[PDB]
Amino acid sequence: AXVXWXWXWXWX
Amino acid sequence: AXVXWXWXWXWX
Amino acid sequence: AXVXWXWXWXWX
Amino acid sequence: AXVXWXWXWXWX
Repeated sequence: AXVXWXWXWXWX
Repeated sequence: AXVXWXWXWXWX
Repeated sequence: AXVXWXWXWXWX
Repeated sequence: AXVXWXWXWXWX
């Protein structure tokens, strides 16, 4: 469901 | 390739 | 974007 | 896991 586990890299 | 566009949410 | 390269198997 | 729900379209 995209490319990676979340969005970008890290939170914030 | 995962779940989201990167890893987590945002950089850092 | 899903689970597999298309929808089902082949072109039926 | 790919691009679509299976491999192709249907069951051909």
